[PDB]
Amino acid sequence: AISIKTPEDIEKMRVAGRLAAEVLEMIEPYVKPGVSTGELDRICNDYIVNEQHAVSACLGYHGYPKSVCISINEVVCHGIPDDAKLLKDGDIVNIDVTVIKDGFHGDTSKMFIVGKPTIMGERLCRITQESLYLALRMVKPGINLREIGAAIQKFVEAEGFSVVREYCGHGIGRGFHEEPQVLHYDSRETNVVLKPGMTFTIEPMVNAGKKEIRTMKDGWTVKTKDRSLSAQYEHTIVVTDNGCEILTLRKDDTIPAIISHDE
Ligand SMILES: O=C(O)c1ccc(-c2ccc([N+](=O)[O-])cc2Cl)o1
Ligand SMILES: [Mn+2]
Ligand SMILES: [Mn+2]
Ligand code: NA
Repeated sequence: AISIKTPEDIEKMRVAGRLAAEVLEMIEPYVKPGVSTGELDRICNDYIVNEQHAVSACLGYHGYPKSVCISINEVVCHGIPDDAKLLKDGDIVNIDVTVIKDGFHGDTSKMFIVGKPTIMGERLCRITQESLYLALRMVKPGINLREIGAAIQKFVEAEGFSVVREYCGHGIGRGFHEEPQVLHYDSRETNVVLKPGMTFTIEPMVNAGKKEIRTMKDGWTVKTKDRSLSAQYEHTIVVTDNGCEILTLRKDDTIPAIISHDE
């Protein structure tokens, strides 16, 4: 059931969302050529635990081995931090974070371009973040989630990219994943009219090539079937009386934290 968060819970969600975003702001200086994804994960975990006094919702979830998910280039999601995996110039890397604090979850991720960027890499990431932004600008009471999914897809496909169908955004609160499902493409099964108090994520996964994906034998790593690049950005938001409030905004975001549609 889609729950409406109380003002009190929403504040707890702001706290958790801020922490999740700060993990990403903290890790920035470390995302450099030569660094291992394994070390990046250890830095985030130490920060979450020793500094934020929070916990990673990913650790142990369905047996997931690390504190954050780190996906590089062709890897679509659930990449596993590994000490032998080194970042290099041109890489596009997603670091996905979910922390629990005072019982509530903050879920967010962003792409990082390592060293000297590649134009195609920058473009994929830019378009992906823009697809998230256009969706955020649509969130307000009364709108149907299907309209947002359709808009994300239209935009992405127009750029010659594709949207991954296997994964979606989700309601969030005392639980990591709660109703409703937030598809990033058009579907007849989607009929969710938004209302104030609802909290959920928007996190499109976009492939530069075809939408098809495959999972590696490690049981976790998901890559694009055609080995094209894939990018993802995610934000946790709360629907307000006249729009929405992004709970995981970072200083590098270029969209307002509070979006209002009132005159
Ligand atoms: O941002 C998210 O929702 C997210 C990051 C990684 C996951 C996740 C989802 C489902 C499973 N699973 O084993 O079904 C594992 C993870 Cl780490 O979800
Ligand atoms: Mn996430
Ligand atoms: Mn999520
Ligand atoms: Na990727």
